[PDB]
Amino acid sequence: HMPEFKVDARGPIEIWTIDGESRRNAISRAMLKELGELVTRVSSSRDVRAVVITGAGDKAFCAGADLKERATMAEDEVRAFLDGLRRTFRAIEKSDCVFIAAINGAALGGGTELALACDLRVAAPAAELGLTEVKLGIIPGGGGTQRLARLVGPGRAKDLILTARRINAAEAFSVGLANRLAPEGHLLAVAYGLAESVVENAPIAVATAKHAIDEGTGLELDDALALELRKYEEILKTEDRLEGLRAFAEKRAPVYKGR
Amino acid sequence: HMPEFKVDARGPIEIWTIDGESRRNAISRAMLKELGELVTRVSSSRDVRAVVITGAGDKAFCAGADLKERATMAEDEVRAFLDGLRRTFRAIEKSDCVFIAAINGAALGGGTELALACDLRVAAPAAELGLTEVKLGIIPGGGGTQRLARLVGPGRAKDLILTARRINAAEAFSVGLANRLAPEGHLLAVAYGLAESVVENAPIAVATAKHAIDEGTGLELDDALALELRKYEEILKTEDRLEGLRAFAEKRAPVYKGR
Amino acid sequence: HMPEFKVDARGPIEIWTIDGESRRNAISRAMLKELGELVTRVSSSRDVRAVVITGAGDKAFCAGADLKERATMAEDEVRAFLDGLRRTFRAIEKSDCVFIAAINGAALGGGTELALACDLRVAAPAAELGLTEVKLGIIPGGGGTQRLARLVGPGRAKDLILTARRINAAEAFSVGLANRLAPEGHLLAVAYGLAESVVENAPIAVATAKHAIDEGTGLELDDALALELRKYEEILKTEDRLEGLRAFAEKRAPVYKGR
Repeated sequence: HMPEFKVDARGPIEIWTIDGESRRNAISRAMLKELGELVTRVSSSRDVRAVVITGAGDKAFCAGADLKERATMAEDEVRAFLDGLRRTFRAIEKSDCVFIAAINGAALGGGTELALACDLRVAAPAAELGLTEVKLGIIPGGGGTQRLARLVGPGRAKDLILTARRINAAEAFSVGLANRLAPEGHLLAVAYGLAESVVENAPIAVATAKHAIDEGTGLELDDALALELRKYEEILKTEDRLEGLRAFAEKRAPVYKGR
Repeated sequence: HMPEFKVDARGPIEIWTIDGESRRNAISRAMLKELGELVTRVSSSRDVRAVVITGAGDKAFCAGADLKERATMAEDEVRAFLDGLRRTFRAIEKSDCVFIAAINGAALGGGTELALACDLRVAAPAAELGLTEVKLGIIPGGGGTQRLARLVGPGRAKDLILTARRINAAEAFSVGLANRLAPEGHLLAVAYGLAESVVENAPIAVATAKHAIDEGTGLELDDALALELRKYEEILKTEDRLEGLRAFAEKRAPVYKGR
Repeated sequence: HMPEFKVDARGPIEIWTIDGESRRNAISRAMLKELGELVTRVSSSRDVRAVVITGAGDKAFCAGADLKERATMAEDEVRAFLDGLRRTFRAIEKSDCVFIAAINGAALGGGTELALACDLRVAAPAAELGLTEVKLGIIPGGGGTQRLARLVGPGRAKDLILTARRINAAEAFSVGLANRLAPEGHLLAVAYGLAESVVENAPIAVATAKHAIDEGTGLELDDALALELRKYEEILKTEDRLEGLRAFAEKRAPVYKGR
C-alpha cells in the first residue's frame, strides 16, 4: 500500500505531494493523520525550515473532505474529523516551519482552508480556489471565513463566500491570495525557489517574524508593537543572531544552526 | 405624491431605486424613513434574500444628507437625523439579507457611507465615491472612516479621506471597493446577476457567513475562530442544511425554505 | 558643520531632506535627534499641516541605522537608540501634522520603518523598500512587522519579511504601499502636490480623521464606531468647522485657523 503523501526531502526544504490524483487529492482521515504527523515532525526541530505542499496531477490541489469516506462515518466521526482538521491548520500556523501551498489545480472546502492556513501560496495556471459551502446550506467549518477575510479583506471575502464562486489564478494573484504565479509546467520550480529564498534566512528569525505577523492581527497598535518588541528582545538572545552579525562582518553567507 | 423609493420586487430579489434624480438622490428624513422601513421589512423574514440599492439617473448614486432640508432643521434635528442614519447603516449590516450597492454615479458623504455599509458594490462607468468632509472642517459622521479603512486598509483610507479626493470606477475596482465593473448601460443587469448568484445559495448560510466575516474583524485569531465555530454549530441545526445534503445527493438544485 | 536635514519651509508645508547622500541617508543618533525635534516642532502648533520627508540623491531614501556609528556604540547605547527611534515613529503617528514619505531610492531597516510610520508614500522610479532583518538573524525592531502587515495584509507582509526580498516602485504602487508613483525627475513636485491637497483641508479635521483611522484598527466594529463618534462630536466643537460651513455658504475657499 502506498502512503497518502509522497515526501521529496531535500535537507532544509521538503516537498509533500498529496498522492491522491484519482480522488482529487481529498482529505480522508488517513491523509489527515499523515499530514498531522509530517507537521509535528518538521515542527519539532529546526532541520526543516520550509515545506511545499502540493497535489498530484493537474486537476486538483485538494478537493476537501473525502466524500467517499464520508459515507462510512457517523455524525460523531465527522465532528472528530473536523476537530482534527482545525487543529492541524492551527499547528501549521503555530509551527516555526514555513509552509508554501503550490496550487496545481482546484482547491475547495478543506483544501482551500489548508491553502489559507499556509504562510504563502503559488498558483499554476490551472489553480482555482473556492469556498462553496453556502451552496449546500452551511458555512466553511475549518476557519475559512476568518482566514480568507484576514488575507483579502471583508469585501472580497464576502464576494467569494456569499456568491460561492471560484477564483482563478490571475485574480488570485491580483488580490494577493497567490503570492507568485508560475508559468505552465513550472509550479514546483517556482515554489522551490520561493522556499530557497526563505531557508537561507535565519530559522528562528523567520519563525518569530511569521508569528509576530499572525499574532498582531486583532490588536490595537500599541499592544501589537509591545508584542513585536517582546519577540525582538527574545530573538536578540539567540546564537544565530550573532552568526548573522559575524557573517555580515566577514562578507560571507551565514550558516545558521537554529539556536 | 410619489414615494422616496421605487421598489422593483422580483421574489427573493428586490431593486430599490432612490427616486430623487433632481435632488441628486440626497438623504432627506423622509428618504431615510422609507429606507429604514424597507430594511426592517426584508430583515423580518427570509422571503427577500438580496437587495440592490441604486439611484435614479446617471449623475448621482446618492449625494448624502439633503442640504435643502438642512435649512429647515435645528441642531437637535440634525443630531437625531444622523443618529437614525447610523442606526440604519448598522441595520443593513446586521440584516440577514444581502445588500448590493449599484453605484450609477457620484456618491458623497452619507451616500458613500451607505455604499460602504452594503455587503457588495457594483460600479457603472460614471461611478465616483468621495468622503470630502475634511474640506468643510469635519470628519465623516456615519461610520465612513472605519468602514472605508476596514475595506481598503489604512493607507488608501487616509489617501481618500485626508486629501478629500474622489475615486473613479476603475480605481474603485482595482482597490476592491467595487466588486464588479459594469459596462455602459448594463449596471442593473450586472447587479441583478450578482444578486442571483447569492440568492440561489442557502439564506441562513449566506447570512451567517456575512455576519461571521463582519463580526470577526478586530478579534485575535483564536477568538475569531471560536466565533466562526459557534456559528458553524448553529447552522448545522438548520433544516436547510439537510436540504443541501439531499439536493447534492439527488443531483438537483436545492430549494431552501429559510429554516 | 551642516545640519542633518535640509528644511525647505513653505508655510503650511515643509520639505525635510535627509542631507546624507554619502552615507545613504542613514539614521545616526544626531540625525534621529534632529528628526525628533522637527516632529516636536510641527506637532506643537497648527502652523505646519503637511511635511514631506525625502533623502538626498537618487540611490537611498534611508538605509536605516548608521552602521559606521554602530561601531562606536555599546549594547546599552544601541538599545537607547532603538527606543528613541520607536518613540519618534510613534510621535509621527500621534502628530496632528500629516507626513508624506517621498521615496527617492532604497529604503531598508529603520528607513523602511520610517516610511511606514508616515501617513502617505510617494515612489520615484528608483524607489525600493525592504525589511531584510531575517537575513541577519533578527526581525524588524522599529515596528516594521506590524506596520507593514497593517498596510498590505499578512500574506504580502510574510512574503516581504520572510523572504527578505526588496519590492520595487511598480509593485509598491500596485499593493498600495505607495499611494502615488512619480515620473522620472518629478518626485518632489508630485509629493508637494499631494501635500497641497491635504493642507487646503481643515487641519483639526485632517488630524482627527488620521487618528480615527489609526486608532480604530484592532477594534471590533461597534467599539470602532463609538470611537469615531466621540471624535466627530469633538470636531463639531471647533471654530474651523463653522468656517467650513460659512465658506461653503459663501462659495469661497475656507481659511482655517486651527481652532
